[PDB]
Amino acid sequence: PPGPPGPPGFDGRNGEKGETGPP
Amino acid sequence: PPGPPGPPGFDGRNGEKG
Amino acid sequence: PPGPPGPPGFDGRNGEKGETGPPGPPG
Repeated sequence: PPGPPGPPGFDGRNGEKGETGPP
Repeated sequence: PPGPPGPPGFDGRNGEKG
Repeated sequence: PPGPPGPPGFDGRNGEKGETGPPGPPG
């Protein structure tokens, strides 16, 4: 019989800080 | 037979606005 | 017997870099 579903994937890394605004 | 694939992870959260 | 579990799910992609902030107030 078919087995059960595989383990869930991991979520991706959070994107990196937005860049500073200019003066 | 081996089961179906695990579900995909979610894409990462976006970066905070500057 | 009923089969073993499936393969690991794929991982999500990296998140996008955030928005550049706006320019500062005049001096």
